[PDB]
Amino acid sequence: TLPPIGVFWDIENCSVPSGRSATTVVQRIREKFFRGHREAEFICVCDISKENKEVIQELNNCQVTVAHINATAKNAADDKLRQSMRRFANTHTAPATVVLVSTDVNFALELSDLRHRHGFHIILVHKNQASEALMHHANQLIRFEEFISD
Repeated sequence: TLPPIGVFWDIENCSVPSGRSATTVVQRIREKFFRGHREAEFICVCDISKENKEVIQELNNCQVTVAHINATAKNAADDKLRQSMRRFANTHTAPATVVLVSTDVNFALELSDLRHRHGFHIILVHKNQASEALMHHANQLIRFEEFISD
């Protein structure tokens, strides 16, 4: 009965600032986007050694996936996010919604393919200074600052 929603969070590009709660970030993502959907993916891709340990602890407690990538590796974070989004597109059929929390222009193709080749609704959560090529593919654009302030 419910369409799937997937969240793909590029933590190194949209990081939780010192002092702020990741639990409240997740809670606000769900409150703002998950109405009338079922969660089918929630993945947060980062090098966990570079992130605040309490942030990682809170994500673990939120029961979402913290996919660790050694940052010495290349485009390996971008690859993990692309892989997870392609897997979502191969698993689900429209109607479906994807929330990408990133600023990185290297996801433009993905956003386009998921929107047009799969018919998915695209939500881009981005910090200021986001790639306009990336922004053009989203159905709705939201500033990441809404999730990390009061």
